[PDB]
Amino acid sequence: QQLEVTKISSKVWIHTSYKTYHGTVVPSHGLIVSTKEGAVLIDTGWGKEPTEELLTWIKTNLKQPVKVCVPTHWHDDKLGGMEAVQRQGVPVVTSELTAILAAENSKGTPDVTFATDTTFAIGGQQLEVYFPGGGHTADNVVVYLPQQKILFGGCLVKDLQAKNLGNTADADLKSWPLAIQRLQQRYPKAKVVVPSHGPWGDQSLLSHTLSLLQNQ
Amino acid sequence: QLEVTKISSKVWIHTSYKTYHGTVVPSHGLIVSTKEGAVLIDTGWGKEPTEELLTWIKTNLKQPVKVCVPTHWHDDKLGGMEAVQRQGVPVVTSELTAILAAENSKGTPDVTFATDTTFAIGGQQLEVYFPGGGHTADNVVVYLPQQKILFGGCLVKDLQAKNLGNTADADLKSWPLAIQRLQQRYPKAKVVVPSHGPWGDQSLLSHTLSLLQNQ
Ligand code: NA
Ligand code: NA
Ligand SMILES: [Zn+2]
Ligand SMILES: [Zn+2]
Ligand SMILES: [Zn+2]
Ligand SMILES: [Zn+2]
Ligand SMILES: [Zn+2]
Ligand SMILES: [Zn+2]
Ligand SMILES: [Zn+2]
Ligand SMILES: [Zn+2]
Ligand SMILES: [Zn+2]
Ligand SMILES: [Zn+2]
Ligand SMILES: [Zn+2]
Ligand SMILES: [Zn+2]
Ligand SMILES: [Zn+2]
Ligand SMILES: [Zn+2]
Ligand SMILES: [Zn+2]
Ligand SMILES: [Zn+2]
Repeated sequence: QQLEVTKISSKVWIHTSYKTYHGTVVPSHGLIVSTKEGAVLIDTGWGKEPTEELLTWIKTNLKQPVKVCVPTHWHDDKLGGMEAVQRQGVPVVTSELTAILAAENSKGTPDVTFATDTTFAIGGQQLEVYFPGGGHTADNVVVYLPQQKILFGGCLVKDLQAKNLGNTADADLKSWPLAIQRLQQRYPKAKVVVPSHGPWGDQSLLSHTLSLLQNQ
Repeated sequence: QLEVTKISSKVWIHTSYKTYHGTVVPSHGLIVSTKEGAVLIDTGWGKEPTEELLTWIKTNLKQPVKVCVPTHWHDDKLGGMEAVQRQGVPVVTSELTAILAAENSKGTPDVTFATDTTFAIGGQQLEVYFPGGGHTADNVVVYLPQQKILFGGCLVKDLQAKNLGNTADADLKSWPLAIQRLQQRYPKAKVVVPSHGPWGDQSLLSHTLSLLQNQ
């Protein structure tokens, strides 16, 4: 039903892509971060058409170029707009294994890969990318803004109104619980936790995901 | 067309909708669940949204509403008082909100308070505080000190608000001072919930100030 963007901090937005699946509409959340030197994209739209809207939005309202885009794993909902991003000269950057799994599933090829947990800064804004272990996918990573204390958990974290874990096909049900606990131990002062497919909240989203993982 | 979303393990935001001046406007309140019942911050935006709200609480929280607390006298935060009261729920407000309610054909609250109050129900602590006139002369906020969640109602604007919105009953000269009182009473608030837009961090307070140096 399109693409929606909402502001949560003075320099942080959440972009939301929609797709109707069977019964009901499913959102997909990413982040936009504005810096003094360009915008950072955490996740593409849920495919090409949401991603073209997202780019058009960034150009109209932030009136700055996207310096980089960082998918959080290989699935279409977090990376299916990569081709759209790369066609505008924006570098897409992923973990090494996200690049591997994309190649094995005929997704595009990132422009750069990283094999290490990385902290970097653009335009006064610092970002951390971190691998807590397999959960939703073997390669899912999170992104932390330590200044705004905002943790983006992608499909690794579920929202407080999710009643189960959804699809478990590529899922790593055995590792997911320890990945959550890694997040709880590494970001003890996170203020906002952003899931992919529901509303965001406080650090209750980690304990709720842990709870879903002890009741299956 | 009521909607309820959870933001913390014991905190929901209830949202009614209306079109106002060609745009869709949400109105958010809180539901707080406690070991001894539910606390309601704001009613629905009128009778039908509030009975939806009441039914929601009974179906999913399956506990009675112990008290309801409107944050000022306008319909979006108080227009469902009768429906709450027909179910025996106590409505309690500041003394000045009761005066303005009587002055504008809203109902009569069951209890009024003239003091900033900290109280607890079922393990849950709540703070009600009057920072001064802003959106209306009587607006108060609600703070959950354990979750560090501040409900600012219509005193705070969301980060995509381009102006102050409804200013009819507003007190534009005091409003800046109330925002600064909030900034200094809740320096470590994690979430700030406005009435008529998405919630965020304490950026929402500095943003509301900005709308107030540039009107
Ligand atoms: Na990997
Ligand atoms: Na939310
Ligand atoms: Zn830059
Ligand atoms: Zn720029
Ligand atoms: Zn996925
Ligand atoms: Zn292309
Ligand atoms: Zn990079
Ligand atoms: Zn990386
Ligand atoms: Zn940061
Ligand atoms: Zn997903
Ligand atoms: Zn989710
Ligand atoms: Zn497995
Ligand atoms: Zn009002
Ligand atoms: Zn009114
Ligand atoms: Zn009071
Ligand atoms: Zn007034
Ligand atoms: Zn209002
Ligand atoms: Zn939030």
